[PDB]
Amino acid sequence: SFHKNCELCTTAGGEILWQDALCRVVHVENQDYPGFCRVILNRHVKEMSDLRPAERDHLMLVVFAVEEAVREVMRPDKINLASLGNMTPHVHWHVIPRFKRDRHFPNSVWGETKRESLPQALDQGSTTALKKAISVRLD
Amino acid sequence: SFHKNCELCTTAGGEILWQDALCRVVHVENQDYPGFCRVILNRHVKEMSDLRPAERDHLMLVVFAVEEAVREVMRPDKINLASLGNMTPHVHWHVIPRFKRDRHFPNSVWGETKRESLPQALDQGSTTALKKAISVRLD
Ligand SMILES: [Cl-]
Ligand SMILES: [Cl-]
Ligand SMILES: [Zn+2]
Ligand SMILES: [Zn+2]
Repeated sequence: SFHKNCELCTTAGGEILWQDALCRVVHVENQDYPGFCRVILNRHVKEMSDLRPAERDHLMLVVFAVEEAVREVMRPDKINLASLGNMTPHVHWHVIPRFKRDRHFPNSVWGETKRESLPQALDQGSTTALKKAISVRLD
Repeated sequence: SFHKNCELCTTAGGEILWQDALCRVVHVENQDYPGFCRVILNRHVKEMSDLRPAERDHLMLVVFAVEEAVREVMRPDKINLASLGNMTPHVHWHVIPRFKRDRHFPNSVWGETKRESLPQALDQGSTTALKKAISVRLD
């Protein structure tokens, strides 16, 4: 339910862009990846296959709506999606806009750094646009 | 449709465990990660959101079946799920069984190694057990 020592039970995880009963979407303020968002399950569950099929589905619909919003607002070269949870075993999806000359490309963002990069952190305008784009698709 | 220079248009990608029209499930032979499976879309498509919602849904069903089968056969500490495609932009999902004693834990498998880990490659019984577990769920 709620583990008092799990950061995703105890913290928002970033600026909340959208939420419902099942989950929340946040902009993670990552200096190397503006527009990096996470879909975080509200309750503490370890694996996607711990969820009932209907919950799995609802969660994945939010993830794909967030992919679409990030594509539209950020216009990235590639989208990466991942649910890892090795350090924090509480279901959460990274939705990451990648660019050919970003810090790590074509490595994953968890891999070796490839180049210097200096992407402009999101402005209120972009953050707003992300919120609108997610809302359009989910509300 | 078919990109002649794309590894996932021109190779099985591993030993095939299950397939239908839309996709195939393979066991990736990775000496550090027995039970690493991949769900590869059969045609060339760059992003998940480039798929029709009926196709996204079905692919994700296959992914979640493979997750459940890997958990049953491998009894991992954690599952990692990921669609990256930075090096090969053809939709495919990594379904990775992780263990506390694996090479990278709690890093992602793309990160720095933390320990020695020389695991036993899967026997015919385990690979066959994966095929059966996947098939029972999808057929
Ligand atoms: Cl993670
Ligand atoms: Cl990849
Ligand atoms: Zn938690
Ligand atoms: Zn291809």
